[PDB]
Amino acid sequence: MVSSYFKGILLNLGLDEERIEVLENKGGIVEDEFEGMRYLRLKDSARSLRRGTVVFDEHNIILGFPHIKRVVQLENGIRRAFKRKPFYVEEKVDGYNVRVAKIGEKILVFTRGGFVCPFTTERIEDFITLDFFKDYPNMVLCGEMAGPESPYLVEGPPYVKEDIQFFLFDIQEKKTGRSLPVEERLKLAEEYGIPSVEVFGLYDLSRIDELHALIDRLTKEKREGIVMKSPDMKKIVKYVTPYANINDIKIGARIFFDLPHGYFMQRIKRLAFYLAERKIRGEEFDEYARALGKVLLEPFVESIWDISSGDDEIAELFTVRVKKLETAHKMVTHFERLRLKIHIDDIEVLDNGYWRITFKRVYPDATKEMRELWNGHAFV
Amino acid sequence: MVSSYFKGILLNLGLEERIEVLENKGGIVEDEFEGMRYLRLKDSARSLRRGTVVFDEHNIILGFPHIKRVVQLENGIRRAFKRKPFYVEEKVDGYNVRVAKIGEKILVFTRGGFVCPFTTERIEDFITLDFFKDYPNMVLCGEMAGPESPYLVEGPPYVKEDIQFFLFDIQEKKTGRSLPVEERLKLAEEYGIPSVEVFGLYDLSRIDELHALIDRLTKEKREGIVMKSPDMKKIVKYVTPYANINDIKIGARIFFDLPHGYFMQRIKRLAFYLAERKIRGEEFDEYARALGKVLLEPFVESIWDISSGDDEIAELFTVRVKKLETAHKMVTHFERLRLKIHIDDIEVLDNGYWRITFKRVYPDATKEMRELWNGHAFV
Ligand SMILES: [Mg+2]
Ligand SMILES: [Mg+2]
Ligand SMILES: [Mg+2]
Ligand SMILES: [Mg+2]
Repeated sequence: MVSSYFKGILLNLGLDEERIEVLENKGGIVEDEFEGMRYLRLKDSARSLRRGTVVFDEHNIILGFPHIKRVVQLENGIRRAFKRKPFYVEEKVDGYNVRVAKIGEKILVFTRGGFVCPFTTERIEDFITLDFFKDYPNMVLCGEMAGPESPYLVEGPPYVKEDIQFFLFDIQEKKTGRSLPVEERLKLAEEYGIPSVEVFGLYDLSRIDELHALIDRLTKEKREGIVMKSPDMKKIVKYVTPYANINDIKIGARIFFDLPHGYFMQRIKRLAFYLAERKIRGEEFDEYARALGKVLLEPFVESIWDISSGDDEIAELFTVRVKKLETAHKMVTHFERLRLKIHIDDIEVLDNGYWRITFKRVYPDATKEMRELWNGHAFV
Repeated sequence: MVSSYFKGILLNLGLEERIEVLENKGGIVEDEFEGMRYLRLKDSARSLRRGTVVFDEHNIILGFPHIKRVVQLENGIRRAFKRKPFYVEEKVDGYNVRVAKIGEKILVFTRGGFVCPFTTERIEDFITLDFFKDYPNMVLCGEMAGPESPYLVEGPPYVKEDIQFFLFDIQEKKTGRSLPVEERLKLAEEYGIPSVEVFGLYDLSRIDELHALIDRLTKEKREGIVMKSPDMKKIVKYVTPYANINDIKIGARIFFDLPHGYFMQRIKRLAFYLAERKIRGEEFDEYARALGKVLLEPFVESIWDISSGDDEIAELFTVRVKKLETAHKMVTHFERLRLKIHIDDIEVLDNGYWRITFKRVYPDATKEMRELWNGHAFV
C-alpha cells in the first residue's frame, strides 16, 4: 500500500511498526505525488504526527497544522487560558490554511489536509518573496490565503478588493513543527517583507473592555475575529465575531443538507453566548434575532424555489486569477481528486494579462435531498 | 435473562438465533406490573416493532408504528394518495398510549412498552371501559394531551385543565391490524370514547381548503394533521409552523443533549412551508423574527440562569392524581426511565384531587452550558 521507504522514515521517527501497519491498512497514511515528487500524507493523526503531516524524506517532514481551540465566552475564556498574563491579539483572517516550504528545488504550498494546492503553489511568488527560504530552508511559513477570488471560499476580508492575498500567522520548524515565538516571527516577517495578519497588540484580562470594543469594531467591519497567542506560542485560543457566525449561516443555508455535523447549531450557540456575555437586550437583541432568522430561512427558501422548477442543481460560482491556462486545467483535475463537482463556467483575460477563471461547484447530494422533499417524499 | 416461555412465543411469532442475540444485547427485556410479567421489545425485530409487549401467547400488544411525515403538503399528498380520498384528523400534541385488557386489568402502555402508572391508575377518568367487555382482544390507541401532563409541557389549547384521551386508532392484539377509519369512528361513538377531531374526507383537488385548515390550526396553536386512507393502509402526518416554532422554543431552554436534528428538522420544516405557500414580504419577516426569537431567547435566559447561581436547568410541570400513592409510583417510574425528577409542590384541589408539581432537572445540559460560560476551550 505504502512503500517501505516511507515506513522506514516513520520508524526512525519512533512510530511502532505495528501502528504503521494499522495506519497503512486503514488508509490513515497514503502516498501522493506532485510534479513527480512522491510523498506520504497522514490522513489520520499518528503520535506526535498530526493530520495533514506530509513526508518526502528523512528531512522534509512538514507537520500538520494543529487545531486551535475556541472559546465562546471571551472574558472567562481568557481568564481560564491566560489568567492575568499578557497575550498577543491577532486578526483571525477568513480564508484557507497554507503551509509553504522549500522541498528540494521547489517551493510547495500545502493545504490543511496535506495536498499540494496547484493554484497556490503556481502563484506563490505573487503573494510572497522567496528570499526567506534561501536563508531558512528548514522553516515553514504558515498563513491564510484570503480574498474575493479564492478557489476554496466564497467570502473574505473586506480590505482585499481583488485577487487573493497571503497573511502570515506562524513560522514552524520542519520535522518538529515547533513555532517561533511571536516577536521573532514578526521580526522575520518584517525583515523579508512577508505580509502578516494584523497584530492588534499585547493585551491581558484587565483589558477585556477594549477587547470587547475591538470585537464590536471587527463586527461592524465584517471581519472574522481574533486569535489570542501567548508570546511563546504555547497557548493559542480563537474567538469569532457575531458577523462571522451569522454570515457563515447565510452562506451555508443555501445548501443546508450534507454539511459538516453541527455546522448551524455550533454557530447559533456562539451567537447565544455572545448575546448573554454582552447582556444584549431589547431592540438590540431583536435585531440579532431577526438577522438569525433571515440567514437561516431566506437562502434556504430561495434554493427551494430554485430547485422546484428545472433540472438546475444548487451551485456556488467563484473566480480565481491564474497566469497560465494550464493552471486552471490542473485545478479542475485537483478538484475532482478531492471529489468535488466543479467545472469551468467562464474565462476572461484581464487588462494585466492574467486569466480570470470562473468555476461552478454543484452540490448534487444536497440538491437531490431538497428536491425529493419538495416533491413530497415521505420519511420517518 | 429471558424465560423460555417468552422465547417460545417469540419463535411461534416467527423470530431462534435472532432471539439469542436480542437476549444478549438487551433488545428484549422482562418487566413486571402489579405482578404480571411481560416481555418488552426495546428494539424492533422483523414485524415486531419497538414497544411491543408480550404477556402470553394471546396478550401481545404490538408497538405503535412510526408515521412518515411530508414537509411539502400538496406534493406529499400527490405522492402518497394520488387523487384518491383520505380522512384528515387533528394531530394532537401529547404522548402515545395503548390501552388493553390484560387478564382482569386494564393496562396503559407508553410508546416504549412501559406500563404508565399514572395513566393506568386514572384510565377510568379519561375513558369508559365498556368497550373492553365487548372487544377484549382490541387495543385502543390514543393521545394523552393537556396542560397537566407527566411527559409534556405543552398541549392543545382547548384542554383547559388536567389531561384528556383522544382516540386515533383501534388495533387488534397480536396482529396490530388497524380497523378502517369509519368503523373505528362508529365504535368511538357507540362507546363514548373521546376521539381526535376528524375534519372530514379530502383529496388532492381540495388542497386549497387543506391549506386554509393548516392556517387556522396554526393561528389556534394546534399541531397539524394526520391523513389516513379509509382502509388505514396509508398514513401521513404534516405539522403546522406553530408546532415547529413552539417545539424550538421549548427545546432551546435546554439546547444541549437533545435528539439529533431536533432543531434542524424543524427549521427545515419551516423553510418548506414558507416555500410551498410563497410567503414573502412582511409575512416572511414575521416568521424569520419568530424563528430567531425562539432559538435565542430561551437559550440566553438559561445562560443567564446558570451564570448566576448553582441551580440546574429545570422544567416544572403538574399532574392531578386521586391517591398520593400514585405520585410515589410516578417518582419511582421516572427514576427507572433515567430522569432526574422530584416532587416540588403538592396541593389538594377543591374537588379532592391532589395536584402534584414535579421538577425535572437537566444535569448534562446544565454542565455543558456552564462549562462554556466559564470559558472552557474546545476544538
Ligand atoms: Mg477559517
Ligand atoms: Mg466565515
Ligand atoms: Mg407527538
Ligand atoms: Mg410540540
